[PDB]
Amino acid sequence: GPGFGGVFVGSFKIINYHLATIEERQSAIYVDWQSDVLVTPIAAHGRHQIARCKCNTGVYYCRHRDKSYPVCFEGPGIQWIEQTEYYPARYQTNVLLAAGPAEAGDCGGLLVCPHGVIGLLTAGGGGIVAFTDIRNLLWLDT
Ligand SMILES: [Zn+2]
Repeated sequence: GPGFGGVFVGSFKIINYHLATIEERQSAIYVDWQSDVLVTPIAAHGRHQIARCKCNTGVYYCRHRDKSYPVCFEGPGIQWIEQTEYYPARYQTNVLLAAGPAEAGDCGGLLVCPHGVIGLLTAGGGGIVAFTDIRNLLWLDT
């Protein structure tokens, strides 16, 4: 709904690795540190659907500005070394790159297209924003 609390698909929740809790991590069915993503069970009926597409455009929510921004982004791929307070200087996987506002508190924002959710806002700054492509996790739908 609001578009920042991660993706809720079926009885499962998809969120960023650095924003997840230990309890969620201890029950997680899927974990990727490189992609900065977990898929963990939750006792709820998720209303989200993962996008089974190859869209190069989408719309993502910026929390600190409270607005939806459209953007054309680069396909998934390995990304440059960048350091955060949560992670060391490392190359992330399944990264979607675009231009737009992004702040420290905006991590977890949803990028979507007409097919569903494509990724979660991973990091950004200086007018460049990155997302974790979750199109590979569509097996969750079942
Ligand atoms: Zn699409």
